Amino acid sequence: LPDSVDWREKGCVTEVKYQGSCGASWAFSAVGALEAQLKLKTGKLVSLSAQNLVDCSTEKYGNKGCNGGFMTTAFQYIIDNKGIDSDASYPYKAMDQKCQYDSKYRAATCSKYTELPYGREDVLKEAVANKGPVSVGVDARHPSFFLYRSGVYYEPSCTQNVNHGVLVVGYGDLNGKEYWLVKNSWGHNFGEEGYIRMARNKGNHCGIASFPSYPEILQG
Ligand SMILES: CS(=O)(=O)N1CCc2c(c(-c3ccc(Cl)c(C#Cc4ccc(Cl)c(CNCc5ccccc5)c4)c3)nn2CCCN2CCOCC2)C1
Repeated sequence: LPDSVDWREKGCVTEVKYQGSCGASWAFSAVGALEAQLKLKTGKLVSLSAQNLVDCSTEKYGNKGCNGGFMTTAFQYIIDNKGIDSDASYPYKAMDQKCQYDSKYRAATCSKYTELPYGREDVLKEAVANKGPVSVGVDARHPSFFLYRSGVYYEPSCTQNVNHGVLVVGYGDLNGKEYWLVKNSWGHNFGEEGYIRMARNKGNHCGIASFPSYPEILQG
């Protein structure tokens, strides 16, 4: 295991997106994870369509578009559907729409997904290092999360119950403060150009290791 990981250094992470007034964090978290796999497997980095997920991964997957959902079942949709469109072809409108999936513009598939054990920050570290970015939920409801600018985020009021989907794109230790490098979907003016470093190995802080999952694209 490397001491630090940052998947942006390997070109596996697309630009930070802006979810706006639609509670579709689950979709951004899922596409973020698959984007990294697509790049790993083909060398091409392309933004995948969060909107495709909002419109099409619905009641069969327990998802409710702009009213929330789950990364795991998002990946199952991609599996069942044999594909997801590129963001460019199926752009993001921050509102529920009719499903307009078009196989003509399918940019990625998903073979399977893996859910990691609850609260196991060691296992999360291993997956981030050896597999790629991991979809996770965090407890982001606290005012300190909204005001986060820099440093390593630690909120004594955080719980292990999650309420916002994000993407772990790495980890490190900022001068004696261990962190997870997290890509949010609140645009580049949140945190450090859209990213937040969140406390690592402090008892599953903000439930970051509560419900992790990552997709895979298998080659035979
Ligand atoms: C309450 S708990 O113990 O934290 N937990 C229970 C179990 C769980 C959970 C999750 C899971 C995974 C990822 C995410 Cl993003 C979520 C979520 C959520 C959520 C909850 C309440 C709310 Cl109100 C919201 C909406 N976001 C509000 C917000 C916006 C900005 C900042 C702060 C808050 C989202 C849940 N998977 N799982 C595993 C089971 C998933 N299946 C999927 C199929 O449908 C049944 C459950 C939640």
